[PDB]
Amino acid sequence: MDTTVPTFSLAELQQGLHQDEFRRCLRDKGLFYLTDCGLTDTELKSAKDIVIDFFEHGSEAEKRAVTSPVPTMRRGFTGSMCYSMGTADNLFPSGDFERIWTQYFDRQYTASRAVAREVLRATGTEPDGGVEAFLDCEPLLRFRYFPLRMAPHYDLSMVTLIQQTPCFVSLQAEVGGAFTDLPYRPDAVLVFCGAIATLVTGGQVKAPRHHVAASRTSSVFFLRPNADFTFSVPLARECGFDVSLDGETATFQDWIGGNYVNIR
Amino acid sequence: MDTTVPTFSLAELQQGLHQDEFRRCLRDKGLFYLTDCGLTDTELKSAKDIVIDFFEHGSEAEKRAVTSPVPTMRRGFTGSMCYSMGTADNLFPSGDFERIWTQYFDRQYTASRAVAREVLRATGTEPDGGVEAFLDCEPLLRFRYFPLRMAPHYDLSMVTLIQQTPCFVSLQAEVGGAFTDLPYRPDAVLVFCGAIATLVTGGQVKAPRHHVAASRTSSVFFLRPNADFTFSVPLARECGFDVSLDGETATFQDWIGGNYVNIR
Amino acid sequence: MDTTVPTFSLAELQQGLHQDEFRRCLRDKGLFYLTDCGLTDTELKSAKDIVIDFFEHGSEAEKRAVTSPVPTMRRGFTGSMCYSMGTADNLFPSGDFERIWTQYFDRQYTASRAVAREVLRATGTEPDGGVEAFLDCEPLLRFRYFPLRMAPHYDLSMVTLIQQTPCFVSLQAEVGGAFTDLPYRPDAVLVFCGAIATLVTGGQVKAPRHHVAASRTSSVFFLRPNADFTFSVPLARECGFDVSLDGETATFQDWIGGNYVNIR
Ligand SMILES: O=C(O)CCC(=O)C(=O)O
Ligand SMILES: O=C(O)CCC(=O)C(=O)O
Ligand SMILES: O=C(O)CCC(=O)C(=O)O
Ligand SMILES: [Fe+2]
Ligand SMILES: [Fe+2]
Ligand SMILES: [Fe+2]
Repeated sequence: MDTTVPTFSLAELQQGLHQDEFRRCLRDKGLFYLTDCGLTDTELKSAKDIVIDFFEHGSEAEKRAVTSPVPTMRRGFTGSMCYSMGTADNLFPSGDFERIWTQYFDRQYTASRAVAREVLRATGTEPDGGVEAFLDCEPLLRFRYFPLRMAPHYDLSMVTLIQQTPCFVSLQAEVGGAFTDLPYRPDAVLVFCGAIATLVTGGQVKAPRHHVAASRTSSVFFLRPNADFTFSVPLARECGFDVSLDGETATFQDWIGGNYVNIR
Repeated sequence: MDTTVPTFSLAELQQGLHQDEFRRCLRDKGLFYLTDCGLTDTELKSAKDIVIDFFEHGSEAEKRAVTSPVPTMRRGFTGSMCYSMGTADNLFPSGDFERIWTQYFDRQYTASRAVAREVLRATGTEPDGGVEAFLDCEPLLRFRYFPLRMAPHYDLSMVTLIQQTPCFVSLQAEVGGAFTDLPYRPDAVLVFCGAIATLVTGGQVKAPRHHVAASRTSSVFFLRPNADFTFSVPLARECGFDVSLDGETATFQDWIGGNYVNIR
Repeated sequence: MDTTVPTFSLAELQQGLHQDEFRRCLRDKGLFYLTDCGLTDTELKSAKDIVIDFFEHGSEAEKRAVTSPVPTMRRGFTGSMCYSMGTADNLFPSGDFERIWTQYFDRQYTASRAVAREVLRATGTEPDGGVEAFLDCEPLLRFRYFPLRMAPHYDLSMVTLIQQTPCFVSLQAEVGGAFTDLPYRPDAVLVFCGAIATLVTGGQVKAPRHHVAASRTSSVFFLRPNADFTFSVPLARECGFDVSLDGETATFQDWIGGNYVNIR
């Protein structure tokens, strides 16, 4: 096996091309760069700049108004600074910021659902309840500015898309038993498959561990299922999930609990 | 905004005074000193002395008899030594200790419920099931002797009351984006608002992060809701809670799980 | 009390001998060596050698085929290397490996159930649903090669059996308020009582904290209850469990969640 992190064109995957290669990548590596997905440096610029500006020039009063009463980093500002958002209940410092970041979020959300749809297609997977219900989920977008820097872990998402700005290559993932560099690619977004991909496809997809080594920024978009996403308990045990679930079927909520857990 | 940790007289809050100031403090800071609440250095002395004595002169056999089979630090002795207790199922080394600490616990419990009642009043909050059912809960008292010393975090309680004995100021909380000193006050108790206050009031109360920096002792009283405390799922998502709960309403148990989690 | 880690012969415990001593050990220490249980250095050799061989000579392709898509360390290979297995859904590199490790697992499983049966007998405990249903559970076997090395914690199992290969004594447990050495014993297996023993017997059994200090190998076998193991909520609170469970009875799943948690 070649320990290279492959790259796939989204348009090409949708054309039905490179299926075997794609399947093999999902199974043995669980990560790849994605091109032609509506996400490039061009998008990352407007959002990065305006939020970076906010981090450096926003008054203490402005940041307060966009900070949640509970420091969960789910929405708004968080003091490595962070800015998070989802499909709703967002906190935006200004109209300009809102317009830019709402557009940026939608683009990120569309590419994530699209690539995930391909992950389901390539593995011939039909989630309980159907593909669409599964993909119209609970994504979370976290933009972080970093002026190890993050312990090893795998993501519990379906897929996680990451856009970075270069410094030194900080992001690293395990490939072929070794931590491999995952540098910026102004033309592509980095896709990490998470535990839910592994679970929903019956173990056809690997969820690789990764970490941040020790300025940079990272835009991390988690495509997370709904609390009611349902799956087979026996099948989960067949691919490595050490579940303590009574019964034949269970929901994401039964497994993870009442609060989203993004990494592990 | 003034980054000063304000002080409120409980008797005064009950008189209906300083309401706007109080509301503003809860919202922007989530912490304050509380005076006139039946808790002073005078109470802290008897309990501190007798437990300190126990920590320094209790035989290994005496400490065993007051140590739980599972080291959960929920009740009894724990080897920074600790002594914990609740409304029942307590472990007391002697009759004198019991009389002193039972009285100390009741005083702490009464002040916590009282201040919490005011927090609910100021925010015009009526918990599902009523105020009284909500306040007659599952508090936990932990006394620790310390011969960072405790990582940053916020409390998942409704409110947490802390009485300390000075050394250097170890306790610190984030106020205005900066960790501020929270020194002893023989005349007052320090009140931290926890995540449940934020949740029950619909985001009207902030749960500030805090930590212990690097001898001292601290008496920490967590006022925690019952497993059945119920709340609106949509409203929880509106103020920052990244919940994975199916449905419109949920209980504390659905959210946190089957074991109390005090900090996060 | 003598802070010595006692040793019990399984055959002797089954004969009904040393009952008071046994009861006292469970209550005040929660740990002991177990002899005459079908587990000696002789068994540990075949399994150790063949797996050690695999760790040092298995190709990257061979290790991949025995590695789970999700890095949960529940089954198969994990890069301190580890090899895990349970009653089913196992990943074996070869027929020889399978035959050796299946036999090794069954031996470990039989001794664990046997000693646990004695723990239940000595404390006059009858688990809800009966002894047999309780013991036919969800064990997990983890073999680790180590070329503090492991933070302090107690196990959430019923009992945990450990077989080691000496180096320096790395394994240590708290006995009498002090961390005591727990060296290899080619003739005996080390038994740690876990939280479930404490819970099911109503607090008659202690779950001691332990840790690994800073090459060696350890074969750790967790005897874990089923998701549906049921217990009394009031009784759990009586012996130290800080539960947030509504109702009179609860299952292991209600308490721990949808994913097995082995230590705490
Ligand atoms: O900052 C990065 O590049 C990675 C972040 C990451 O893995 C996460 O947030 O899970
Ligand atoms: O020791 C202190 O002063 C604070 C303790 C604390 O924050 C806690 O126990 O959550
Ligand atoms: O490696 C050892 O000897 C102990 C391991 C242990 O306590 C565990 O896996 O819980
Ligand atoms: Fe990640
Ligand atoms: Fe705290
Ligand atoms: Fe352990």
